[PDB]
Amino acid sequence: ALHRAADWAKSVFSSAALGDPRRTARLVNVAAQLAKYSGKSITISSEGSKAAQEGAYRFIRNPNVSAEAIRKAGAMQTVKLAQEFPELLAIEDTTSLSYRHQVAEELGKLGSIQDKSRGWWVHSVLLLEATTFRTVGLLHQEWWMRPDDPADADEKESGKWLAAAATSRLRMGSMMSNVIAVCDREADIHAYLQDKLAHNERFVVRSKHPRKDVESGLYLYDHLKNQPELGGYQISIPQKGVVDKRGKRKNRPARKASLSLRSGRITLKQGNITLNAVLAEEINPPKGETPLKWLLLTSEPVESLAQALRVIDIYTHRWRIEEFHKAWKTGAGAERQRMEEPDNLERMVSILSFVAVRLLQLRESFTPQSAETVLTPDECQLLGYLDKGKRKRKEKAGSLQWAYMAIARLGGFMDSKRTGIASWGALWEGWEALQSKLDGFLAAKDLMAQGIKIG
Amino acid sequence: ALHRAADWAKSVFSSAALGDPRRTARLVNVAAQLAKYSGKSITISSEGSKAAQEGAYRFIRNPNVSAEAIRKAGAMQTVKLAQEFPELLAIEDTTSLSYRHQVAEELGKLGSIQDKSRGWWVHSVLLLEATTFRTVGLLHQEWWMRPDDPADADEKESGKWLAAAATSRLRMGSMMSNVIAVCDREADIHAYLQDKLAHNERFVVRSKHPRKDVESGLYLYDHLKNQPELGGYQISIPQKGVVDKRGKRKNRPARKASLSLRSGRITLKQGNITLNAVLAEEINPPKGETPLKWLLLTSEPVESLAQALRVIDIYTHRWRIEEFHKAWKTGAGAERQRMEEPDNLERMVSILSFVAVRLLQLRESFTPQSAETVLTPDECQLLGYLDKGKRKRKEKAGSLQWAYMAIARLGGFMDSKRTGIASWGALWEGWEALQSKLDGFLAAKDLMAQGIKIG
DNA sequence: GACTTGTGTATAAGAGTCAG
DNA sequence: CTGACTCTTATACACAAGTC
DNA sequence: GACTTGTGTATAAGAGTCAG
DNA sequence: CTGACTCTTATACACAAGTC
Ligand SMILES: [Mg+2]
Ligand SMILES: [Mg+2]
Ligand SMILES: [Mn+2]
Ligand SMILES: [Mn+2]
Repeated sequence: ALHRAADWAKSVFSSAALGDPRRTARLVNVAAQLAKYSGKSITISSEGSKAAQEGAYRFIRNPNVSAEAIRKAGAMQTVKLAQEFPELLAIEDTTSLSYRHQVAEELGKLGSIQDKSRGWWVHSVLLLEATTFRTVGLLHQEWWMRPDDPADADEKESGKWLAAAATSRLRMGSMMSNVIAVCDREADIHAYLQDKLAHNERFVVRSKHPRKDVESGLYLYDHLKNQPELGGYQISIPQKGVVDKRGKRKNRPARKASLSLRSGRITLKQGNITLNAVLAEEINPPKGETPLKWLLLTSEPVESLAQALRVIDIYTHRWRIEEFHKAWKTGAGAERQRMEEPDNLERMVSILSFVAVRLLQLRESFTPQSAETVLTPDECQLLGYLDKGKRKRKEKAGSLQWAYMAIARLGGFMDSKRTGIASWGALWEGWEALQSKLDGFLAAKDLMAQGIKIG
Repeated sequence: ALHRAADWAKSVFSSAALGDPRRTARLVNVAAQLAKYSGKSITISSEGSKAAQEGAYRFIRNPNVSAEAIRKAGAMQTVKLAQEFPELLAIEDTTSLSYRHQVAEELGKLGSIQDKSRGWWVHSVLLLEATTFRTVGLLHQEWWMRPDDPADADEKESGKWLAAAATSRLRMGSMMSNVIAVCDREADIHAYLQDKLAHNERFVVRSKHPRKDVESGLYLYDHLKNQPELGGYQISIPQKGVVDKRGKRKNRPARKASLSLRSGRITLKQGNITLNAVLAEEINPPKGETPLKWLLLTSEPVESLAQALRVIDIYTHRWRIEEFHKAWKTGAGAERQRMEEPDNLERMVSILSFVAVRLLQLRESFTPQSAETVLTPDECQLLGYLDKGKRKRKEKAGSLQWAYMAIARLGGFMDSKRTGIASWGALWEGWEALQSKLDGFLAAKDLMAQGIKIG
């Protein structure tokens, strides 16, 4: 009702095994305040409390605080929630956290050896429920700093995927069985496939490298090309401006893409490992843009067309992780931090990752009931007042649908492409507004409740 | 009361000679909404009105709209206000407006010929009342695009200073007499001095180039060095982190600087032009940092120590223009714009310059009475509620002083250096907050005024 | 039980940014 | 160009709250 | 007076950003 | 890497409001 950020924070970080209750408690607080003011400074998040501000700073630079522990705590929570769903998607990818202030020096390599920007590489596992594909939470994160000299690396970077699974398993436990891992072409690694199968784990992986199907003695593509057409499907590709490494700008006009779909069993040369596969390829593609084509490898069934489309769907949700990445930087301000020591920075940013998720969830919580499912009478009331005269017939006077647009519109949303879809950032903006105005709504209340003249 | 941004905009742009009342009217509106949401997008400034949004866009890309005219309009206003003061300072400097999106191509050179960032050079005159040094307004702006090939320039860039004066004069008219021009070492131009004197205009200019004093046959410095010590003064130099062109970071610790002061009449070689001068030089400077030293040239009296300190003071206010520059970019979002054509962009940014000023004024309006001088009972009321328990004894319960900190604190302000001074951006943030919450304060009012249950 | 550790409150300053 | 701040880190006191 | 021009409302899309 | 949007610019209708 009155205290979400706070509730949220407790939910997520209540189990932090910090080595002192005080810590865990601070954590929740910090988390809370940060969340409340997603994207803003510790300072601003402190609402003027010096005590808070000092608490927060102290926390992140607290040498007894383990970021791992922090991350683990929030993850645990993910597991917990996961308990409620029968099929889960475990998205997995790597991103970077880049800094160029003094501390960057103490950080890892990201580009060239003389590159001023440095920091961490973080491989994450983001969980979704496979039914409506909503975001459940972070399940894992492996942060690391890349040595300037590759010979200085103890383990190949490529073992992350494997590192991830193991942690997943450990963490999910018996629930692993309901988890499907989704990864981009970079995970096209034999050892990887192999390891998953070994464990009887499920997955969807995009194919990067040509491989042979022992059975047919052909390359996956070629073999799949020969399979019968299960059907196909179509996608709307949206307009956009594009840029290249050289900075050449061009228009990528919208279009409708038609894809052929085929699937089959295959056996890879190496472990002589058998698995299913799917191939979606665009038909009569436009001479300009590049042909859409996905070849995926999975544990999942691919026989009929429904099955194979399920597969396509699953993978299509991989992008959610890219949204998470951006939600953590641009959104939560991961890269906007300027802590002066690697550990302080890491501790801070680790908390920000949970905020990133939340931001994502926020919209989901407004996506397809009556508004008061979600909102409170006063907010609901205010919202209504604020939205006075902007509602469209389409939106039931007072539904959850209404709510979302209303908040979106408070957010600045104007449906420029008329898709009716608002970015998570717009929604966050609207929510923020709503809660800000509410303050005054409730201020007044309190006054006139204690019998006081407004004017 | 209820509509400042709007009032403000009318004040400033009501005379725009746009060639159609509709235009001027749009202008005011646009201005208004932008101001209301200083720093934010047209879109967000549109509060959901499509009509507004479209009005705004249309305006800035309106080929019948003259930016000059826009700028002139707002300036006129400055003149008007200037009427109320006996001594004015006319700050003058050049800045750049830098873009790197497609349009940049159609823009001017700013750095190297292969530099992706391009745009305009803008030389401005910013007026202040010389009594409390508050900001009055923009008096002039000369925008221009620098050719890749210098031989392609019709007029030296250096004639700006002269271009400025002429426009000032024209504009100030008979009031020029009460105007003192303040400029950095770059205006150390003979023709410049000469032109001012020719007109009997007053000024304060920092000396860049060594020159001879005919009378003494010595260099200004040397001659001044020989003058008797009028006294001196001291300045508190604040701590700060510093960076160089190479990116080497260092700490510039705080310190108290002691300056010797001397003044005198001189006559420059060239027009055999006589004028006064002042020399402030730091005594027993710290081996590290560089010695503070200013040699200034003026029309003003410099004989006694009071007179010369007045001079120092005047020049010390030159920095206000640097604040204005930043208020226009970072603040108002000048460089955040992404109009796709030079004129659209210029029209937009021209309006933003007035917003920049306002931002500056905002704090001034809270600087050293009772709060309700400035605020309204409801805001005043809300503010109070919001500030409940943060006020310090120092601040009278309910004064203008109180108001400023209260708003500053809403702004995120925490007095990290305990100077008690809040940036203009913090204050803007607090004001924005206040007005945002007010909305809800007043929402509720309206409800319960029409007899309606809040909850 | 003996020995740290966090809080809230104060005071101070190094580090970083965007403006020169 | 004689800046003007915010964000980050730090320390002390008197007590509170934790750990081993 | 005859001939443009802005508004508000609709529909469409190119341009730009940060994430790959 | 099979994106997901926002900011900017554009056009039409039916009228309103301006200019020469
Ligand atoms: Mg360090
Ligand atoms: Mg162009
Ligand atoms: Mn300057
Ligand atoms: Mn990625």
